[PDB]
Amino acid sequence: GAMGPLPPGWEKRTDSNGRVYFVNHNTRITQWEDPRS
Repeated sequence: GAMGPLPPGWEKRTDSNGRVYFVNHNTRITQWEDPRS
């Protein structure tokens, strides 16, 4: 695993319920699709 770190701005975050999402700091967008694919 560990296909690299998140692209400048992204991060692998967890929500209140237990899902893993990807947060973009730049746009402040909460996306669910994995950028490190």
